Amino acid sequence: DKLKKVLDKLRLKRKDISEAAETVNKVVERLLRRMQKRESEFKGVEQLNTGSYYEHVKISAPNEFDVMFKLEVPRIELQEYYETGAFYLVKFPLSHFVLSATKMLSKFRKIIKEEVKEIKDIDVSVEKEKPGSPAVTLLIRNPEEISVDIILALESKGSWPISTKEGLPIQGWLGTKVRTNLRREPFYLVPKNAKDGNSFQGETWRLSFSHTEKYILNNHGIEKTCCESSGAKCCRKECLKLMKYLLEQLKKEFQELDAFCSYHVKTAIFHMWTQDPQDSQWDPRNLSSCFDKLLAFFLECLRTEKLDHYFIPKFNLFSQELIDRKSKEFLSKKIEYERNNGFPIFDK
Amino acid sequence: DKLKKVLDKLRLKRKDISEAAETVNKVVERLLRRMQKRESEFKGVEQLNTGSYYEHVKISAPNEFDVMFKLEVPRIELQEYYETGAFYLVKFKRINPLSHFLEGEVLSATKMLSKFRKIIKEEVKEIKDIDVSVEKEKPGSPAVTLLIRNPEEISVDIILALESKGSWPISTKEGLPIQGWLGTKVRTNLRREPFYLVPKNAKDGNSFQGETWRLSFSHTEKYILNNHGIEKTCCESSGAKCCRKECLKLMKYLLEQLKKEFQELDAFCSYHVKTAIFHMWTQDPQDSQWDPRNLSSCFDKLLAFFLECLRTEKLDHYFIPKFNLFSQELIDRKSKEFLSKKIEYERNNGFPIFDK
DNA sequence: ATCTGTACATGTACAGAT
DNA sequence: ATCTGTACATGTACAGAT
DNA sequence: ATCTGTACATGTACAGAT
DNA sequence: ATCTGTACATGTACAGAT
Ligand SMILES: Nc1ncnc2c1ncn2[C@H]1C[C@H](O)[C@@H](COP(=O)(O)OP(=O)(O)OP(=O)(O)O)O1
Ligand SMILES: Nc1ncnc2c1ncn2[C@H]1C[C@H](O)[C@@H](COP(=O)(O)OP(=O)(O)OP(=O)(O)O)O1
Ligand SMILES: [Mg+2]
Ligand SMILES: [Mg+2]
Ligand SMILES: [Zn+2]
Ligand SMILES: [Zn+2]
Repeated sequence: DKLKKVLDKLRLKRKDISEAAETVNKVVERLLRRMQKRESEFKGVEQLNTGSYYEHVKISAPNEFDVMFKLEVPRIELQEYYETGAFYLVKFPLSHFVLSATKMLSKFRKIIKEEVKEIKDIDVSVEKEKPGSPAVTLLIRNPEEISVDIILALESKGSWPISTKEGLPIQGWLGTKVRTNLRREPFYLVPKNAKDGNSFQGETWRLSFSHTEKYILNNHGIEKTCCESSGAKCCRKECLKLMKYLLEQLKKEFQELDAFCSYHVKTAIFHMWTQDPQDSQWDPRNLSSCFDKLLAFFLECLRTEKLDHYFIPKFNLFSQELIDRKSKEFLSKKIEYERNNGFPIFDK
Repeated sequence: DKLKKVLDKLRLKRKDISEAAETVNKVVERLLRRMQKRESEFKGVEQLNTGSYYEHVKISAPNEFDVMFKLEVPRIELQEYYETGAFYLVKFKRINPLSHFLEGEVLSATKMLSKFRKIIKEEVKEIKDIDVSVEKEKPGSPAVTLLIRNPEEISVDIILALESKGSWPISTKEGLPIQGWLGTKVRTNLRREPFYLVPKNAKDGNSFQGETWRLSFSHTEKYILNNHGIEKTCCESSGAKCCRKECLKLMKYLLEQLKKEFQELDAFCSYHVKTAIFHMWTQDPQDSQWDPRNLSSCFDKLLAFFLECLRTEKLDHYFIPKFNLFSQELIDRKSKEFLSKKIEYERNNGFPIFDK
């Protein structure tokens, strides 16, 4: 009854979805046109929508949209940066860019920013660039505030990089056929736009599997009929929404939680879904246990400082390198706290 | 245990699989290549392997292969033949290498199949590598059948097909009722795939005899047989084994053995058993109603279901609901009651026909 | 010199074999 | 329980053509 | 090569029935 | 309270035409 009532609150309204979509769609379609019918280095860029709005796990409002502009590049040689798993250098139109991530992002951003100056019917500007974000972010204003991330991506049609050989461990959940077919899809690369000063900073790209993640979110049962009109509904997505909301609310309240992001929750629940594959373990009537064993799984990840990338097993999103220890026990007490008092933060 | 051992007899041997595939593939590759040559009307034809050997339900010996030579035919218009659901006239809206088979707008099936057949015959003459002849044409069959004598005997049905990429013909709207078993996304995807038309090729002196085509969904049946569980891991190396294909194999064998002894059964064919089990799989969607430890019971309910279809004279095509393969129009009641008796007799007496 | 239908190259599920 | 031939889907190369 | 048209998935919203 | 059935809305895949 409690968690159900929070999910009613988190539910997007049909009207809000329509108003945001037609304005987001107007901007994106025009932006896509410039990079094409104009003689840019990005002629051939194709649009692939990603993230929580398109996975139907957006909460609260339709105010954040993520779009990948992906560009096929033939026979690129990858070269893994210092064994990290997820970061690579790229080698062999694009001549003006070893292919520089920053050099290519800047021209892309230049093109976007120019075309936004020519938009006269929508209140839209280009947010100032952020370190560590490969996106060019639009800030739109219907009366309400909407944010669009335009992510630049390379598309390689080759065998996936060796670092993912043990990745995507869906074999007992979605199976070997699904896994083999998914690994036949392209894979993508996006700028590592960190501004730390470390060595190969400006030429490093990151592996992206947002297209695989979207398929999983929408094909998430061991039974083919899970959540379909002739199957049984499960509560896998509601748990992800609840865990996203609890992290959102904690991040509003505490600046110490700044190094956490919803992707950490997304990754943790891919692992849960793999360890509890049966749809009956995500039955709607057990929403509380499910949310709770998700909380405990997430605290075990904090306590051991271990949360491996679902596709890149050796890449630990929870290493000392990315999140100082103390940041983690801060989140652990805060989370054990909400847990052991019936989630007060959910009433605000 | 009794049925486990039948399956052991029925299992194909890798050695045989090997010697038979090496030959069969040689011939088919050579026939396909000749269809791309010169000013061939069939240039562009593409190969699709179908049937029980590629579904992995071929029993006893790998001695019968089925292959589809399908030709994409755009800008195509269908006239259902007399409300039968399965049979169609094919018309074109433009005036094409197929023109030599047109009869003002209407695409002649027997003319096309005849030209196809003459080419296979001519290319088989040039094969001096293996003992292989073209079997005398069989009425009702769209196939061109090769008999290969690699010591052992081997049949290959080369089926000629039109490939259309449009949405499926409305007589299938209510077909393929897999929503509760493989689900709606699977169904939507399957129905985006092409559909196929093969020559009906009967010689019954009925109107439009030589211009009637028949819907075929062999490619969809291939997908279903190799993706047959409600659970995605069914029969996979990290999932649980089921006995769905093992029931099919036992049913096919019972029919095969009886058909081998009793001429009364000429009207029957493995497609009848294959259809019945598609319905049984829809009736019982859960993989747990096909546990391997339940083989004798699973096989038994499939037999009961088949007897009911026989007795009530109703076995609806899985894809075309209004097309009844057990109508009086296609099989005498005496044919059906005869098979009913033999099935009931096998069932209530230890399946003595398995030991033959 | 560049283009492209044909076919080799690669990876793996399925299932027989040891 | 692992090793292994066939089938099949998709990436890529290049002799022969433009 | 680009774009429209079609089909049905995923949602939200709400009355009527359990 | 929840389940079921209809209406309403967007997202996405791809056939066919221009
Ligand atoms: N593949 C990734 N690797 C690292 N960080 C990521 C990745 N994907 C997303 N993030 C981070 C970026 C942002 O800080 C945060 C949310 O970004 P976003 O792309 O909008 O995700 P999302 O759409 O799945 O969830 P949300 O509901 O928060 O919008 O997650
Ligand atoms: N769609 C169909 N409609 C009518 N009869 C069919 C159909 N498909 C096959 N048949 C008939 C043709 C043969 O007489 C019999 C088996 O044909 P075939 O294509 O070899 O089937 P199969 O490969 O699935 O089974 P088998 O193991 O007996 O070869 O069924
Ligand atoms: Mg989002
Ligand atoms: Mg066969
Ligand atoms: Zn579900
Ligand atoms: Zn199975």
